[PDB]
Amino acid sequence: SVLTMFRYAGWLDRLYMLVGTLAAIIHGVALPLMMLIFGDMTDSFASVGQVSKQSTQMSEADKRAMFAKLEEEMTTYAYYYTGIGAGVLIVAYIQVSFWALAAGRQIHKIRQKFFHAIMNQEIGWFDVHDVGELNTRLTDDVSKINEGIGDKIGMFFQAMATFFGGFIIGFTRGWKLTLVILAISPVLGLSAGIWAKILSSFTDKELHAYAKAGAVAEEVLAAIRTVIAFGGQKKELERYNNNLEEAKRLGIKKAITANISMGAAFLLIYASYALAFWYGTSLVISKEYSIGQVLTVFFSVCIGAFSVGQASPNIEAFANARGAAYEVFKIIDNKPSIDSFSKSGHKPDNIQGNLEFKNIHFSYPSRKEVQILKGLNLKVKSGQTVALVGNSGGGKSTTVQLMQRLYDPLDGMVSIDGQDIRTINVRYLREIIGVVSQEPVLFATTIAENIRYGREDVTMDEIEKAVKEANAYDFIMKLPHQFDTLVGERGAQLSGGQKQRIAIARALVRNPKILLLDEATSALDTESEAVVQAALDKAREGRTTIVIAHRLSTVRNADVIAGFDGGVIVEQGNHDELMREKGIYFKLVMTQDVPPASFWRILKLNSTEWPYFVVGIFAAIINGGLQPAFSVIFSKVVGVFTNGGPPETQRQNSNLFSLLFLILGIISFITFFLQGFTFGKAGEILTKRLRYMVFKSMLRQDVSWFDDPKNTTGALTTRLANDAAQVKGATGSRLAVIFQNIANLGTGIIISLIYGWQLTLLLLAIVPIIAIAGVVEMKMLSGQALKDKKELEGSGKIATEAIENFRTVVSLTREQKFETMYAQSLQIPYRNAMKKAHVFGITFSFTQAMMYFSYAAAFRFGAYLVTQQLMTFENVLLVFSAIVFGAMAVGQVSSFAPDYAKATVSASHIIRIIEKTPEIDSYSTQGLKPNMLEGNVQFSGVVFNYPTRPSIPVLQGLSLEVKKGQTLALVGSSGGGKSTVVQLLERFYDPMAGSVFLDGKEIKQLNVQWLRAQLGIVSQEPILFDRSIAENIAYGDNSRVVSYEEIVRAAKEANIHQFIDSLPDKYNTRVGDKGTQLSGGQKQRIAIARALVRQPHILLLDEATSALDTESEKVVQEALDKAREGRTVIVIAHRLSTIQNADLIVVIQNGKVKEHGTHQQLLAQKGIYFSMVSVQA
Ligand SMILES: CC(C)CCC[C@@H](C)[C@H]1CC[C@H]2[C@@H]3CC=C4C[C@@H](OC(=O)CCC(=O)O)CC[C@]4(C)[C@H]3CC[C@]12C
Ligand SMILES: CC(C)CCC[C@@H](C)[C@H]1CC[C@H]2[C@@H]3CC=C4C[C@@H](OC(=O)CCC(=O)O)CC[C@]4(C)[C@H]3CC[C@]12C
Ligand SMILES: CC(C)CCC[C@@H](C)[C@H]1CC[C@H]2[C@@H]3CC=C4C[C@@H](OC(=O)CCC(=O)O)CC[C@]4(C)[C@H]3CC[C@]12C
Ligand SMILES: CC(C)CCC[C@@H](C)[C@H]1CC[C@H]2[C@@H]3CC=C4C[C@@H](OC(=O)CCC(=O)O)CC[C@]4(C)[C@H]3CC[C@]12C
Ligand SMILES: CC(C)CCC[C@@H](C)[C@H]1CC[C@H]2[C@@H]3CC=C4C[C@@H](OC(=O)CCC(=O)O)CC[C@]4(C)[C@H]3CC[C@]12C
Ligand SMILES: *SC[C@@H]1NC(=O)c2csc(n2)[C@H](C)NC(=O)c2csc(n2)[C@H](C)NC(=O)c2csc1n2
Ligand SMILES: Nc1ncnc2c1ncn2[C@@H]1O[C@H](COP(=O)(O)OP(=O)(O)OP(=O)(O)O)[C@@H](O)[C@H]1O
Ligand SMILES: Nc1ncnc2c1ncn2[C@@H]1O[C@H](COP(=O)(O)OP(=O)(O)OP(=O)(O)O)[C@@H](O)[C@H]1O
Ligand SMILES: [Mg+2]
Ligand SMILES: [Mg+2]
Repeated sequence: SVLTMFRYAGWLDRLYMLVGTLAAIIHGVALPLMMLIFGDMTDSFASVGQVSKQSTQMSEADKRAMFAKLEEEMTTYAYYYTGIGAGVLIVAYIQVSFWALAAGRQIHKIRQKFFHAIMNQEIGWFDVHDVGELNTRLTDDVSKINEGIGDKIGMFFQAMATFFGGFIIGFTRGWKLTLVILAISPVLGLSAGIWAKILSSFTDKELHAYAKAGAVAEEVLAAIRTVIAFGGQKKELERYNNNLEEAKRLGIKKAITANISMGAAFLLIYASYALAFWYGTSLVISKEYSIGQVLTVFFSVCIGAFSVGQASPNIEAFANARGAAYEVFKIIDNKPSIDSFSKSGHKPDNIQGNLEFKNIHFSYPSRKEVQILKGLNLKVKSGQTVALVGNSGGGKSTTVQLMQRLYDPLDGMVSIDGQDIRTINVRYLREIIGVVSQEPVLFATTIAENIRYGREDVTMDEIEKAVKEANAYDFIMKLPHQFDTLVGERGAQLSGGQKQRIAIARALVRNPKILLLDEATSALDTESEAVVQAALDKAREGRTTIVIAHRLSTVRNADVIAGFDGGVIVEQGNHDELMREKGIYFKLVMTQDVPPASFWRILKLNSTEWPYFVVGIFAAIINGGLQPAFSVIFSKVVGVFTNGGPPETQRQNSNLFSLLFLILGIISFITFFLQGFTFGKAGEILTKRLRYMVFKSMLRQDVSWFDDPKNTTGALTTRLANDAAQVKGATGSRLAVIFQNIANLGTGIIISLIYGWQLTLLLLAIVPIIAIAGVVEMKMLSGQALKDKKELEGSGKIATEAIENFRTVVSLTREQKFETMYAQSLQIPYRNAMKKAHVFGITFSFTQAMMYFSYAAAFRFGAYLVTQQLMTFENVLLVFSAIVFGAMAVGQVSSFAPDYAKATVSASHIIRIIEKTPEIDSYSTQGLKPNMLEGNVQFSGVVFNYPTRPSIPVLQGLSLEVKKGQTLALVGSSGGGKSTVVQLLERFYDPMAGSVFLDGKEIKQLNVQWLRAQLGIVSQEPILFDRSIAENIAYGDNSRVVSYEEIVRAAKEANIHQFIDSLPDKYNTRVGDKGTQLSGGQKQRIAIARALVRQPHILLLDEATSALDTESEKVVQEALDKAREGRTVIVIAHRLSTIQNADLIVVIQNGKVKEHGTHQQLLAQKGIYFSMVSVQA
């Protein structure tokens, strides 16, 4: 329906809308009512009040009185203008404030419930829809709903009230003439309706394009590190630019439709005027009407017609809001099958850990032609440990996901204590299960707050106990702020092992009955793995654990071990029995602040399209000056009309004025369309350019910039969209009409001046008082613009953090907590909106009241002028019309002050991002680019401290050397700085002391893009894009077009080609967001292929085999050994099997080197390396 919105009105918002509509009706009819009650000079309101001479014999006494009686009438009308002005003050304040309050409350509820619809969806829903658009929706569509259900509805109702009041006055003075002119009401209405429907469709398409553009920006900014490492800034900007172009085209179409609607309305009105004079000239010839009769009905219908003509932007805003309310309410109305918010379902008192998987058949929703499990059967007894082993992609993580009811199996049963889990309450089932995922993800908050996400009502003592069990106490105590040290998005400001241990503690603070641990020790060293294993063993008896580990040391002591082959368990049993059977387990085990000109400079960025601007200015001047010139030309029109010579022939011969009104309608159509279309196209080009430049500037910035807690994905994505939209809100047709109004005021100045100069001083006085309300509102609103921008950045941060990490939120049952945080983040903008409602209501009220007071003052001063014979009554009526139009112009400019307020704050910020220069500039062409590279990498006394934690020494005089054909093995404990070396070699940061040399040349002198071009890195937690497999390997070289054969060769070297070939759609298969749609090993192998397709001279691996099986690791090692010569390789490994083949191994701890040499040399001495290899054995 059209009215899907206003669903969350409630009684208070209904009462606001009803009383505001009543106030709008009263305010609209109050001007018709004045002329209805008082009509003796309403006939005079037809200018050139015909006196029919009578001045030949004016007694100067008969003349005298006449002027005194006329003065008395003007004074009475001035008093009534003052009274109507006070009434207008009250009713206009009510009309604006009530509608704004209702819109604000409804928008607050809409945002809250749209957030409580994304959190309610299933994981399968998230695996099919592009959820990277959703935040843009929350930032944009709702805002466009806010712009179409507030003040605009009241304004439209006021215009309608003026329309009906004017037509009621005509009916009183001429039923037939009014009925014929009213014949354009249905055609005008249908025109408005069709244009509104087209506007709604175009708005829906444009918002879809903007949502797609926001999704690219969400993916790229969340993966800026991969984007910078592989130099994909140009490609990621082209991807953004494509959706920017689509949105610009749709917006240009929107501008065309809206302005042709405006022009068509004005053309219809002017054609109706010509029809009115036609039929009235008939009524006069046939003698059934007088001239006064046709003039009055005209003045009465004209005001309402022009009010409706001016009401078109309100209809456009309503159409845009209804177009924006499509996807939001579509997502809201969607009801999941697995409802985590449902209260139904059994919550058994005594959950004994009896887990059964019976004939489990499952296929993922995104890839539903692939069978992952084919009659999986597995029984886990209370207090027992099952260890799931097998090849990568077999379905172990799928089984873990099915245990926590992330999906429902197509066939089979998952049961606890013999009870089917689809009948258990979803939330209750999930709280009794604690899960550590294959690649743990933290949240952008403190360590303690991250732990509290496992269980909200947790004390500091139990947090300490859990982090001691997780072997996390030591490093948390070591860095300052203790538990209050905030980590980055997804835990990026911690080492991989630290993040994994934090996740372990977060799962442990739940005291779960079912502990799922999927590769929970992949980022840990031998000591941390051993101590965490012992801590878990000390608590096994009370709970049941399902553990999946590619490190076969942990599964040695498991009570039962189950092997996956072909989607089923082929061998289940203990270690000794499986070794006796010599099955797949045996095979696995053997193979071992605000400048005020900011808007001016943003518009100066729009200088290329100056011809559009000049055409729009000319059109705005034409229509704005024709608005008051209407009174003058009708004065001349009235002149001849009233003049009667021959009775019938010449009166009908005066059809030239119907032609004049037709020409005026054509000119109005052309000028309104031109002005609006040119300004809207200029605004579309400007907003697209601003988004392009801001996104390019963000991709230019350093890694340290992205590590700033204020610069989070959600914050950045909100900042970009919000600044572009806020600047756009003060440009386009909104700007165009402003120029028109200036022209109007200018014309009002000249028409008065050529007709009477005494009344011009009244305009010169009343402009300041009608603009003081605007400037004081511009002030009040300017500071809360900054405040609301800062709060909306945090709201977007919370929303994006919840969306990008929805699986973690669902596993932790933290959807309600994130909803509470989102609601809290909305409170300050909500209260600011509620107070802005009253501020805008008072501003509009004061403006209209001073307009009416200006009319009263005009009538009184004109009475003085007429009494002293200084000026005539025809002149005081023409100029009074000029004063009315000038007051309108000043009032509308003052109403533009809120739009410009947001624009200037946003401009001062768009200008700054754009002019910001990073220290390590990746766009700079400067820098020495060596013609040859020999692969000699040296670190000399490198000292580095991370910008977000500058007081913690990370590397202290680190020195190392690696040459071509040599393999450097970085080993050591978690947090020692192994990944920091790789990040420094990529020049993500610059060390304060020491140097990094490439072939004897210090790396800060080399070109940054050139230096990164010869680096091929596999990261510790590899990130892929939601793009094809082939597109992901090809990101390994963005400079050239990578061929299909090269991609296939890289995949074969990465031992991933067979999976891609077997999978339907092959290399065109989309992986999901950050490799969600592939197993950890498959994702890591695709990352390896991405790094290898580049054929780098320097290959940096950061635990590149953590998620790989023994066979896959062997294949990758053989592939690397085949190409061992011809490049230099630096490997970070927690597995001694890969390390023992390295040419040289260095043990780095606390940023220093302790032991270095070959495997035999390190083994000879009983040092750290010997201790590690002995504890492993
Ligand atoms: C052309 C544009 C510029 C103005 C359109 C004016 C009317 C067509 C609209 C404006 C406000 C609307 C009203 C705003 C709110 C409501 C409450 C709404 O209530 C619900 O939808 C309740 C649903 C629920 O409780 O679940 C019913 C329609 C109604 C009366 C709407 C009827 C149609 C109205 C008068
Ligand atoms: C009682 C006197 C004083 C005024 C009478 C006015 C009517 C003759 C006019 C006013 C508004 C007009 C309506 C305004 C808009 C539309 C929608 C229009 O269809 C569309 O453009 C879209 C249809 C849709 O979206 O469903 C069809 C004509 C209609 C009903 C119009 C029919 C004629 C109406 C009722
Ligand atoms: C007719 C003349 C005499 C003017 C009458 C003015 C009233 C109609 C105004 C003035 C103060 C207004 C109130 C000022 C502030 C608020 C709080 C506001 O609360 C919110 O929705 C935000 C806070 C929250 O709920 O978190 C709701 C509207 C309300 C009651 C306003 C309702 C309309 C009021 C009573
Ligand atoms: C909307 C407002 C703030 C803009 C400016 C308003 C003035 C231009 C209005 C406000 C009150 C008006 C005055 C109200 C009453 C009088 C007294 C009146 O005095 C006489 O008749 C004097 C006769 C004599 O002694 O000769 C002359 C007009 C005047 C000054 C009016 C002139 C126009 C005034 C100054
Ligand atoms: C920035 C703020 C302070 C502006 C406030 C404006 C109002 C205080 C002014 C604007 C127009 C004024 C009115 C303009 C003209 C008249 C007619 C005037 O008539 C006479 O003086 C009649 C004398 C006679 O003939 O006996 C009486 C004051 C009055 C109502 C004025 C009352 C004060 C008003 C409402
Ligand atoms: S009807 C031709 C012309 N009026 C307009 O163009 C017009 C657009 S919007 C509008 N008038 C609003 C609804 N009018 C007023 O606010 C208003 C208050 S007093 C007044 N207009 C005086 C009586 N108008 C004129 O003298 C006049 C002559 S032509 C004209 N308006
Ligand atoms: N969300 C998903 N959508 C579609 N397919 C998926 C999804 N998640 C996993 N898959 C696919 O299901 C299969 C099994 O994946 P799963 O994560 O269960 O394997 P695994 O045994 O845990 O692997 P690994 O040892 O690499 O961690 C793979 O082919 C994988 O690509
Ligand atoms: N972006 C960052 N901001 C601040 N501190 C960081 C950041 N990244 C890492 N650190 C810190 O720097 C230290 C070294 O981390 P690093 O990632 O280099 O270790 P590592 O040897 O690779 O660890 P692991 O074996 O756990 O992967 C740790 O104390 C870590 O918390
Ligand atoms: Mg897995
Ligand atoms: Mg690391």
